[PDB]
Amino acid sequence: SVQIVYKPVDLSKVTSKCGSLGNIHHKPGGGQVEVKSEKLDFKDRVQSKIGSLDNITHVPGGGNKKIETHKLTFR
Amino acid sequence: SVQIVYKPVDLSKVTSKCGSLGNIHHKPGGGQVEVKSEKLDFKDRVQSKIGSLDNITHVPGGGNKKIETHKLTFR
Amino acid sequence: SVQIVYKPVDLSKVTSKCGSLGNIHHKPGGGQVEVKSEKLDFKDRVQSKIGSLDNITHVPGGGNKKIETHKLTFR
Amino acid sequence: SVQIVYKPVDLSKVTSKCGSLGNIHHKPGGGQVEVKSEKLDFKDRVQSKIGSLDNITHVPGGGNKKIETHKLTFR
Amino acid sequence: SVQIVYKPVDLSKVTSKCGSLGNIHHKPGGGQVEVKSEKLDFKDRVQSKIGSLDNITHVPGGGNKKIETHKLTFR
Amino acid sequence: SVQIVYKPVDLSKVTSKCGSLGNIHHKPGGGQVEVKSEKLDFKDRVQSKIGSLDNITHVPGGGNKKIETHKLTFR
Repeated sequence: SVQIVYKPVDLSKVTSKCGSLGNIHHKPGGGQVEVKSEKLDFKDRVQSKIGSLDNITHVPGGGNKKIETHKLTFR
Repeated sequence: SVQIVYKPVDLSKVTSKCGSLGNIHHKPGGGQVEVKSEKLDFKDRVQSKIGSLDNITHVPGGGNKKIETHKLTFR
Repeated sequence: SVQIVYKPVDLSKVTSKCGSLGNIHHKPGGGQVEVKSEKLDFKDRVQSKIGSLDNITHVPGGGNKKIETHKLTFR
Repeated sequence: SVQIVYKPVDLSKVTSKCGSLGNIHHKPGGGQVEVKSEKLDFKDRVQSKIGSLDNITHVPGGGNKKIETHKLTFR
Repeated sequence: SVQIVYKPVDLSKVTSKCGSLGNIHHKPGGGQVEVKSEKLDFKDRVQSKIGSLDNITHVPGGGNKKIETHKLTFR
Repeated sequence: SVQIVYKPVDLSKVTSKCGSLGNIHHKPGGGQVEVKSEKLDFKDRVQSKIGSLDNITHVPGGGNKKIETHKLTFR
């Protein structure tokens, strides 16, 4: 009754060729952060961040992604 | 009754060729952040960020994506 | 009645070729963070971060991802 | 009686090849400078400098010198 | 009677090849400078400098010298 | 009677190949400088310097010298 064949071929080349990658300078600190508080009420759960947080300097010499989903579903 | 054949071919080349990538300078700090508060009420859950947060300097020498979804569904 | 064949081929090459990657400088500290508090009430669970947290300098000479999901489902 | 012959040949190649030159920074006399004085006497020539003076940032992308003196003398 | 022959050949190659040159930083006289004075006497020439002076940041991408003196003399 | 022949050959190669040169930092006279004075007498020439002076940051990507003196003399 039925026959299925799933022959995807891939020969893809995601690629880069950088000569020279230099001299980044990220400076997310320095500033002053004053916070005062009086007579607060918190009747449910609370989160605070204060200061320099979660800062990033990401420098992949490469940095190349490739995603490739195959899916095949049958009833 | 039925026959299916799924022969996608791919020979794609996503590509780059940078000579020289330099001299970035990101400076999201420095500023002053004063915050005062009096007589607040919070009857549900609360989040605060204050200061320099979540700042990014991303510098892929490459930085090339390729997505390729195949899907195949049958009843 | 039924026959299935799942012959995905992959010859993909995600790739990079960086010459020289230098001279990053990330500086998320330095700043002053004053915090005062008086007469607070917290009727549920609370989280605080204060200062320099969770800061990152990530420098993969490579930094190349490849994801490849195959799935196959049958009723 | 005489011959003289002066056939210097030169095929020299002074050369450079910088990729990326930057984020240079120079901050002379950030500081505060008081000078106070009472009851001075001067019976001769006076020179004063005060503050930031005569400061230099020189950044030749090249900066390549070649000097080549020829001389030839007879009595 | 005489011959002289002066056939210097030069095929020298002074050379450089820097990838990336940067995040240089120079901060002369960050500090605070008081000078106080009472009841001075000077019977001759006076020179003063005070503060940040004569400071230098030199950054030749090249900076390659070649000197080559030829001389030839006769009596 | 005479011959002289002066056939110096040169094929020298002074050379460099730096990848990445950076995050150099120079902080002369961070400190605080008081000078106080009372009841001085000077019967001759005076020179003073005070503060940050004459400071240098030299960063040649190259910095390659070649000197080559030829001389040839006759009586």
